[PDB]
Amino acid sequence: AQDDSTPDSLFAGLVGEYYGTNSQLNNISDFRALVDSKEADATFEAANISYGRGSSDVAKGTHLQEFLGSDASTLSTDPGDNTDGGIYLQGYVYLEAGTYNFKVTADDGYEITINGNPVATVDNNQSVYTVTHASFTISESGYQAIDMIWWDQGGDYVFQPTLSADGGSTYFVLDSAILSSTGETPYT
Ligand SMILES: OC[C@H]1O[C@H](O)[C@H](O)[C@@H](O)[C@@H]1O
Ligand SMILES: [Ca+2]
Ligand SMILES: [Ca+2]
Ligand SMILES: [Ca+2]
Ligand SMILES: [Ca+2]
Ligand SMILES: [Ca+2]
Ligand SMILES: [Ca+2]
Ligand SMILES: [Ca+2]
Ligand SMILES: [Ca+2]
Repeated sequence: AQDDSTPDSLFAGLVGEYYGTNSQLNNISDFRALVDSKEADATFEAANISYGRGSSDVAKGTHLQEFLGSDASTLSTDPGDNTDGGIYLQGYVYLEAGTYNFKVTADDGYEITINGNPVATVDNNQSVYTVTHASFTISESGYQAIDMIWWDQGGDYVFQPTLSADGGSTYFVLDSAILSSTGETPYT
């Protein structure tokens, strides 16, 4: 819902913020502290949340643009170089009541929360790895609150958090089919 005096862009995606740093990101706490510490280095619309893979540091050169791919055209600016960096995504996802689980491929770590509760967590650095996470329930059909953080401490980078509604038999990428920046229905 609206919570201030600023109209918010309605689009079929999550609100994305990118933050870079020249300090080391070791874990979720480090990245959240970076987000806390300053304004985003860039904003974007996260409409197709399947990013990377690439090499030679996400925070260098045009690597962020390459990583974000189809979403990069919504960047507010081209950040300068940093050694480390990551993204913070927030908004809504349409889910019917039922049981779900994430399966996430990433380098480095990440955390996804739904309706305030963590549902997929890797609290450390790692080369590319895919985790099938534990199932969670959605009690009421509709737009659920969702946020994500992901970061790269350096080197390679990838982030693809897929979701299953059928007990792990099939998984889908979160994209414009079901994402909403504000919780209103997007017609874009
Ligand atoms: O230790 C974690 C690191 O392992 C390797 O260096 C990977 O290339 C790098 O992307 C990852 O961040
Ligand atoms: Ca607002
Ligand atoms: Ca901030
Ligand atoms: Ca750049
Ligand atoms: Ca891509
Ligand atoms: Ca685009
Ligand atoms: Ca680093
Ligand atoms: Ca990395
Ligand atoms: Ca399958």
